[PDB]
Amino acid sequence: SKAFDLVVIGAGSGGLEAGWNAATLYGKRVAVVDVQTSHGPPFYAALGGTCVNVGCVPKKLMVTGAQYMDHLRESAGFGWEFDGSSVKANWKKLIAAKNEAVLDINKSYEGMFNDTEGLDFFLGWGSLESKNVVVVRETADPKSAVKERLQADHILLATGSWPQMPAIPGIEHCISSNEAFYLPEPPRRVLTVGGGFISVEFAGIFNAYKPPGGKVTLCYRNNLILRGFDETIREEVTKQLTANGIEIMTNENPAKVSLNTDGSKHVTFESGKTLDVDVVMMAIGRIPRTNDLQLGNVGVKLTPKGGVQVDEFSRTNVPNIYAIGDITDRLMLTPVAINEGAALVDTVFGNKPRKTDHTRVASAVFSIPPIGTCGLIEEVAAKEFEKVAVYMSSFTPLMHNISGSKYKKFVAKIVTNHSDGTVLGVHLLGDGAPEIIQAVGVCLRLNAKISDFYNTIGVHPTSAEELCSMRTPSYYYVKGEKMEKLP
Amino acid sequence: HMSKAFDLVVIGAGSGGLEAGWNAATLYGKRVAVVDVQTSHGPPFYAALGGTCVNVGCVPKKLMVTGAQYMDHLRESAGFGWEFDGSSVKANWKKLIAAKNEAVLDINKSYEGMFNDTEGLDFFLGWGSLESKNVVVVRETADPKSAVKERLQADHILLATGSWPQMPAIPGIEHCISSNEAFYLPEPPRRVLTVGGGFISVEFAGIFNAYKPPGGKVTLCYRNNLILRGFDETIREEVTKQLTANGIEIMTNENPAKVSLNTDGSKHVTFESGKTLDVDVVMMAIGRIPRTNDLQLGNVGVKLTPKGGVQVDEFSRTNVPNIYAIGDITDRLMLTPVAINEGAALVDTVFGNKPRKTDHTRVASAVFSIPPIGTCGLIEEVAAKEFEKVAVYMSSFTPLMHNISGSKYKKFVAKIVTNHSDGTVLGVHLLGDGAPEIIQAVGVCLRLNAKISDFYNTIGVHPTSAEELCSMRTPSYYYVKGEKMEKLP
Ligand SMILES: Cc1cc2nc3c(=O)[nH]c(=O)nc-3n(C[C@H](O)[C@H](O)[C@H](O)COP(=O)(O)OP(=O)(O)OC[C@H]3O[C@@H](n4cnc5c(N)ncnc54)[C@H](O)[C@@H]3O)c2cc1C
Ligand SMILES: Cc1cc2nc3c(=O)[nH]c(=O)nc-3n(C[C@H](O)[C@H](O)[C@H](O)COP(=O)(O)OP(=O)(O)OC[C@H]3O[C@@H](n4cnc5c(N)ncnc54)[C@H](O)[C@@H]3O)c2cc1C
Ligand SMILES: CC(=O)N1CCC(C(N)=O)CC1
Ligand SMILES: [Br-]
Ligand SMILES: [Br-]
Ligand SMILES: [Br-]
Ligand SMILES: [Br-]
Repeated sequence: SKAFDLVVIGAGSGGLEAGWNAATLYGKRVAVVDVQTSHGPPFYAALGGTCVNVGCVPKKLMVTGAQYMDHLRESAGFGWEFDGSSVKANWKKLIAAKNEAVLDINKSYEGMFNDTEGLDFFLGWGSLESKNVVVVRETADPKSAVKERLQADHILLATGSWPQMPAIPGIEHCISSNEAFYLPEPPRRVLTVGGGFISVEFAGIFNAYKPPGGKVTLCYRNNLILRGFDETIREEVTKQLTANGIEIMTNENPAKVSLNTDGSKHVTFESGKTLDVDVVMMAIGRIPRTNDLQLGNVGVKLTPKGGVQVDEFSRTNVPNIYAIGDITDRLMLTPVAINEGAALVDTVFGNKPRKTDHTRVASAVFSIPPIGTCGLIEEVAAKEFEKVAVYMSSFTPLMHNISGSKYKKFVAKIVTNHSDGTVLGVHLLGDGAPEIIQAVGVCLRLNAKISDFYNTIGVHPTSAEELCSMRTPSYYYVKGEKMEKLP
Repeated sequence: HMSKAFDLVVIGAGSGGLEAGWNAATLYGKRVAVVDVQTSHGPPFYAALGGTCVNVGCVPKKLMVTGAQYMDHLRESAGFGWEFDGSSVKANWKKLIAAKNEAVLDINKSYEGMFNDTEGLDFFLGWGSLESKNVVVVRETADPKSAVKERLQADHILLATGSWPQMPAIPGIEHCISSNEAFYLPEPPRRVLTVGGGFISVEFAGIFNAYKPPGGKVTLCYRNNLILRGFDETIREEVTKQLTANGIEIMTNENPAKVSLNTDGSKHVTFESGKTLDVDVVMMAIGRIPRTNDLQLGNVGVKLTPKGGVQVDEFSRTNVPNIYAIGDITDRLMLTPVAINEGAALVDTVFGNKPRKTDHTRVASAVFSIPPIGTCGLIEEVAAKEFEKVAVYMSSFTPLMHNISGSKYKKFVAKIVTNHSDGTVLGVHLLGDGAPEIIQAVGVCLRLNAKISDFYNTIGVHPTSAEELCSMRTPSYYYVKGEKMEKLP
């Protein structure tokens, strides 16, 4: 048995920020628990968290790899010549390079623990034994052997989320993004199930690395993918994915999956349609990872959707027990989890309470081409404000008229409170959009108005200067109804 | 044949002149004439309708840098598993130039159609000069004795003729070219010397390096010790290293003394130091000077500054009440979006009853080197002269994807310079892929007087290079009454 100021269950984005800050900034004694020291099967996430091991970091490397399919083709318009029939995409090399980069990060976190006073790492499965006792066991089974018993003044729940799998016959013949990161071969025919960012991003990855004759299909149960993003951009990215050979099946949903004699999968949709693929990747959602924590031993309250309930300062209903990150089922983003962990420790162990601001958070989708966004979409703004203006610019950049990818329209939209010009949201689609949007997030913390953008001098030639060239609204929402002119 | 009369006559149909002319005609209903020497790009006069940026400037050079970037993309793709016949790769310069020419000509034609269509906005072809306070003469050539094509009466006259490459007076200067000719070379040079340490020399060095034929070599020379004066010093040193790492030879503290032709027709350059270099093309990019000579400004008494630009006040007014000047002719910041801003402000002031002056501080700009620069605001040595305590926040590292691509020399640099007394951000300086795109919204931030805490409180977008700007809370070092030091005393 060992005594600690803070015990953190989950060595992830938020948990590591909280633990490191508690130990090095405030001199506290910190223990952090995770189930695996490095990435991959059997538990996939590990020391460093989901983003490091099976999330943002490896997927961004794989999207970068997939972008070379476009670069090799597009180089021709600028005079580059080579033998196109010799091009091939080696998925094994990609996965090996990705594996080496993730493992390097795993090892560096190991050394961080070894090198930092008052910051200890424990391997195993943590759960709540009592209000001030965290127990670490060998497996997720609550009857497996006890490895440690950790007394704690404060307990932080930071176990993240896990892929949601629908209750359909044959769901056991499907995979999630966890397994996609380790496929021995690139699938020739693949169905990605879901309309959200993970399904869209992997669709682009598989599309570039598929062997000859391959086909990527994405299905989504409603009418338009990427719910929660700007509607113009949802339509345009649909169009540009299709232009690059991905088939988008909307208003369709798998009803069952069965095994074929050759090892492929036979998917039957609710509509009666069928599709044979080598791999079915379910990406319909991610759910808080609460079941192994034994929250019933202490009475930590969950919300109806399954997150741990928290106030604005990440406090549960049980004194001295806190939760941050994906387990609170709010914004599932790594920098938000980091921010929450830092605010929590500043509040508990420092002299100043701090709460995370969950509005105006910039984020991205690494689709091909990608999305960058910050703030409100226009239909959410129209329910909160009487007069909303939308400024819109959409065109194919000159370079893609030369590259031959004329379908690659760049979209830039600014949403304002028209009563005073305040910028409520900015939404971008096109090369560079995730990089352009970061400083827009800073603008929204300075109560920037549309005139502040238009009066700034542009950098030329860029896509970003479009944001400083919009003077006149394209249309409006008045009392919630869309219209081209004001009344 | 009768002279024609206008509210405003613009000499030069470029970045600033077209903005002023279009806004005067379409926003305020004024009658406008605009004069330029050529209706589409290229020899003999190079610039034309649309200006220097459209014809032999930002627009074509960015397309050519984009073309040059594919040399890096093709090599870097292997680390991510891409395989193809490397021996078959060829860079076809003629196809690049043909594609660029067709793009620029399309812009030329669209501007031509704007004038043919738009009420109160007329274009006149020829050389404009000042005859008197209210008369612009349009002649067939730059020679003031050449034939008169038109006389344009004007209540207000806007000088917007831009700038021109400067050529040093050395023996053999006739064997050298400028950036104007570089845009039209029939074949890519095997060996080329670019002379100058500024952005045009650096950018063209990158272009020639990608399209050079087998066994070629690009050399850049600069007369002082470190290229890219005026930019952040950490970035100046890193750009030098990363150009060198991509095979460009950088000769600093060197300057051509003379050029002669070898018997085979190549250029033999002798430097002041006595070093020699044999190249196929010498491109001079040592500076650009305002185009005032042909305007006959003596006829009306428009004052020039010692340096040679048209003298203007904050509202672009010359010493002659109804004559104005904007853009490169004022010999200040030579950027297309500054000329456009000045032209819009002038027209709002003169015809719009809403006075406004251009802010020449905190202007974001870029260098499309490979990899590129994005910057806005003060460099730290300048800030240290104006502020008692200056803080510098700095992040520099090779991004993970270039540890896989093999281009490990590609360190991304992000620096924020502050007034440490109150946290105000004085400048932001970036080197690396995406830097020109990242810096645009930084310019909006600085115009809103952002402090370092506004950057740090903003939640990052992950994974990006840009999020480094929102993760810096502790200064790397300081300047205290001008003195650099790791810690405050
Ligand atoms: C494919 C994919 C791509 C993504 N891309 C992005 C992106 O580009 N940008 C972005 O911002 N976000 C992205 N995310 C989301 C991001 O990964 C999460 O928001 C973030 O990792 C959550 O941080 P956290 O601290 O809540 O938990 P995590 O980082 O998930 O860490 C939780 C840790 O808890 C451990 N654990 C779980 N249960 C126990 C237990 N009982 N005992 C001990 N340890 C336990 C796990 O092994 C894991 O390491 C992506 C997610 C996925 C799945
Ligand atoms: C190689 C190069 C690259 C550049 N890259 C960039 C970049 O990336 N970004 C950026 O912001 N800036 C860039 N610039 C600078 C930009 O081109 C200028 O700042 C901008 O064009 C200046 O606009 P202006 O209105 O002053 O003049 P210009 O745009 O030069 O227009 C002046 C016009 O006047 C005409 N003219 C001249 N004399 C007469 C006369 N007597 N009668 C009639 N017409 C006349 C000319 O033909 C010309 O069309 C670059 C410049 C060069 C040379
Ligand atoms: C995945 C998704 O629906 N997103 C859109 C809304 C974003 C936000 N800041 O609320 C987060 C990303
Ligand atoms: Br779905
Ligand atoms: Br929908
Ligand atoms: Br060629
Ligand atoms: Br701060």
